[PDB]
Formats: sequence, structure tokens, C-alpha cells
Amino acid sequence: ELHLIPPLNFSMVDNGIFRSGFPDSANFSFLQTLGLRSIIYLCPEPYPESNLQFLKSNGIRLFQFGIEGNKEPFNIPDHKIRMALKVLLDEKNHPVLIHSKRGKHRTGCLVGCLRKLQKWCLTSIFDEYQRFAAAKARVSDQRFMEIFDVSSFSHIPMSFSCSI
Ligand SMILES: O=P(O)(O)O[C@H]1[C@@H](OP(=O)(O)O)[C@H](OP(=O)(O)O)[C@@H](OP(=O)(O)OP(=O)(O)O)[C@H](OP(=O)(O)O)[C@H]1OP(=O)(O)O
Repeated sequence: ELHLIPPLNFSMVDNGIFRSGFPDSANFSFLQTLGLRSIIYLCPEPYPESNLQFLKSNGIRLFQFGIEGNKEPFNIPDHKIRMALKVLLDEKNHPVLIHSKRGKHRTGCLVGCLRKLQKWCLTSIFDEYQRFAAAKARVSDQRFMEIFDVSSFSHIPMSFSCSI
């Protein structure tokens, strides 16, 4: 009866936007229910054959922006986050799942930058980031969001969003 398994740290971010860690075959029946158009994948590692067959069967486009893992206190790639954000803000790509390995750091930073574009105060952005990152919350991830300059994205409409 209970049989659907969302991927690790799965959540709905907004209308047409999801976040998680790395899906495996146990999660495919759940992800099929979302009717995804796109995945934004933030790790450099090649997509496993299992996941590639799932994308092909379901007509899902893979956007890969490979952000190299780093541990505190040693550099979040502004350019890769911004390339991912440009794809995320295009409603033609929705519904879209953002994922990394566990969906805490790279995924957390991309979602936090979306919230800054949505005009959330920093403490509200950090609270949501911390909910997922839990004991692995990094000051460096929040600093990245704190200094992220919204200028180049500020004209992009979000009529997709629940938040008008
Ligand atoms: O605290 P560290 O510096 O030891 O981080 C560990 C690991 O934490 P753990 O050691 O408690 O298991 C992280 O997992 P969590 O903090 O998300 O639970 C993991 O991030 P991740 O989940 O892949 O990243 P997202 O998908 O969230 O972006 C990270 O991978 P990378 O930074 O991409 O290299 C690892 O670094 P290393 O062991 O050198 O490969």
C-alpha cells in the first residue's frame, strides 16, 4: 500500500521546483508521479546508467553544472550556480528537480540564491538552508548567499511562483 519513496532530503521549493539528494531506482516510481521536464544536477560525476535510462524513458532533460565538492574551511563556484539559476528560472524547464549528492550544500546554495531573487530576508533564507543541512550547515554556504549579487537576474519574471 505505502510504496512511494521520495529521494533523500526531497522537498517542494515552489510551483514546478523540487530539491533532493541523488535519486536511485527505489525513488523512480515517486519521481514519475511529478511529471518532470528537467533535472538540474550539480555534481561533476557522470550520471549512472540506471538514472540515464529513467531520464530517457520519461523524456526528462539533464542539465549538469558540476560543482567540485569542498569541505570547510577550504570555494563555491559563482559561475556554475548562476548557470543553474538561469535554467531554473525558465518555466519551460518545469517541473524541475534540483539535486546533488545529499541535497544540502550545492542544492542548498542554489535554492538560497533563488530565495534572494524572491526577496526573502537573509535570516529566512538561512533558516530554510539550515533545515536541510542540519548538523552539516556551513557558514561558507550562507556567506555565499549573503554576498550573492542579484543584479543580473533582477529583471527575470517569476509568474510561475506561488509567491506573486
Ligand atoms: O563535512 P565534509 O567536509 O567531510 O563533507 C562530506 C560529507 O559529510 P559527512 O563527512 O558528514 O558524510 C558531505 O555530506 P553532507 O554534509 O551533505 O551530509 C558531502 O557533501 P554532499 O552531500 O556530497 O554535498 P551536497 O550534495 O549536499 O552538495 C561532502 O561531499 P563533497 O563536498 O561534494 O566532496 C563530503 O566531503 P568529502 O568526504 O571530502 O567527499
